[PDB]
Amino acid sequence: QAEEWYFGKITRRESERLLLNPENPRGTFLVRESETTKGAYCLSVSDFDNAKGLNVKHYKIRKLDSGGFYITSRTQFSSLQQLVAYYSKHADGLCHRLTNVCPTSK
Repeated sequence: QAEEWYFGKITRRESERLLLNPENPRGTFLVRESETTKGAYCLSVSDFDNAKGLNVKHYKIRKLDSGGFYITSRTQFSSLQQLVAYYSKHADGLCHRLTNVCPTSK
């Protein structure tokens, strides 16, 4: 099951098709499991600039072997939920805090 943020091992192209919906607001995020980089996730957020348009910013979720998950060497969480939940309020490294999760239709 794609639990809100955790869509699973969806490839970049599949994710882009979902994120690049003009009806998506800035802050649309989701975490994919990278098969092209095993042991790593990707919190991909859809940004919006009135000069670039809707642009998907692929942040990388690195794994600590004695810690958990972290997108940047600042905030580190022992679970994916713990990560997104915090980054929803404090972007910390992202340009925009996690606002809404990418909507699917299947």
